[PDB]
Amino acid sequence: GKKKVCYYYDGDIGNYYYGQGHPMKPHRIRMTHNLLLNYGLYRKMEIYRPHKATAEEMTKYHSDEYIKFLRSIRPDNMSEYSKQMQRFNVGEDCPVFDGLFEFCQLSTGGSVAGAVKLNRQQTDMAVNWAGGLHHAKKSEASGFCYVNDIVLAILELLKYHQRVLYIDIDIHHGDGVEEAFYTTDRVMTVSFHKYGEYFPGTGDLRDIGAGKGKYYAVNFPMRDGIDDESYGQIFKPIISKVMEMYQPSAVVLQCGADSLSGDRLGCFNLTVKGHAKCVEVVKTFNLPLLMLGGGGYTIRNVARCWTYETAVALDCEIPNELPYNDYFEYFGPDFKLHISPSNMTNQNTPEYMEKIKQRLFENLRMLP
Ligand SMILES: CCC(O)(O)CCCCC[C@H](NC(=O)[C@H]1CC12CCN(C)CC2)c1nc(-c2ccc3c(c2)[C@H]2CC[C@@H]3C2)c[nH]1
Ligand SMILES: [Ca+2]
Ligand SMILES: [Ca+2]
Ligand SMILES: [Zn+2]
Repeated sequence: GKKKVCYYYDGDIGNYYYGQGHPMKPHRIRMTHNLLLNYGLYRKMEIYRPHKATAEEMTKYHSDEYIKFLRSIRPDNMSEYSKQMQRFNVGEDCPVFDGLFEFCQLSTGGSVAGAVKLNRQQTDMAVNWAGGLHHAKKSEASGFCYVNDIVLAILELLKYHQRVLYIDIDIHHGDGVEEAFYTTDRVMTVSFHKYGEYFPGTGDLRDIGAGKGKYYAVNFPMRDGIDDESYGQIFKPIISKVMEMYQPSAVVLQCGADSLSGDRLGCFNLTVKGHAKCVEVVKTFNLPLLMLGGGGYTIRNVARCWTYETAVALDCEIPNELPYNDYFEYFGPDFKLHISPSNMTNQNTPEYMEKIKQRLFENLRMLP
């Protein structure tokens, strides 16, 4: 039936600024929060302010030298760290900005706190829209991500769950999470992403894991223009087969909204309903679930998407007419919650979708 939902948010998160021209805008998290507050979604959720994750909590995965660097670097002392900046890939995509470490602490704190709440059986679902920073590596920042809150949250869930399923619907391949668990069978990673002349360049359908992790990494490479019909046609059958074969006891779902139509960096054509159908599919399995944010660069659509996915988690119907809110003008000219797909061509033919699904089904037959 209806599930208990715990939501993590710090009111300071929207003030972190990556810099002029940078597509990553933490302000979209504040827009999401304000929109869901104005729809009355706080009446049914337990809202928590995450703690600031310590350097020590982050080193359960990341190297001590990398976390020490993140805790020390600032725009005013950058000149003295040119060597470490190159070593840790801090530069254009992952810039040094005021409060960088505190931003990482809040993003991570929400994910780890949600995982602890799930481990204690005190909630059915935990939501952290500030998390889902899937590209960060053990000793390297990557693709706007510095600390991999997902890996840290999964490590927390592994304290009480033998098998954890990670599902990533961001348009970009979830490389940092896949790499962290590539040689283990205790985590199965499933990523649906655009593949071909696109960041980060990984996630080929032939990348299936290694050693004890062979067959525990699943990648569904897609081309431009995927729509609700095509995505829905493969998501439920793949996830149903993964649930059947792997039998996870907890799930983490990365809900990156850059797979929506009209995204500044993405080239997919999903609507908010099509994207949210993934949340509905996962929720139906009735397993402890951690829902996280991720990409999303047309910020009015990210706020619409995550507001609707929070309503989905709560089993609460909300009207298409947007309520008045602090950012009302950002939702013009329509002031509606749902979006329309564009006229872009879907390069993923129905035959391509079925063929890739069949190759993934062959790999899933190899599980014990
Ligand atoms: C949160 C999860 C997630 O998955 O959604 C994260 C997605 C990350 C996409 C990263 C991608 N980077 C790249 O494609 C890497 C090969 C480069 C090209 C761009 N230059 C600056 C660095 C080297 C990329 N970077 C940009 C980008 C656009 C505009 C700018 C920048 C990056 C910086 C330099 C100018 C401004 C700031 C676009 N695409
Ligand atoms: Ca993905
Ligand atoms: Ca794995
Ligand atoms: Zn992305």
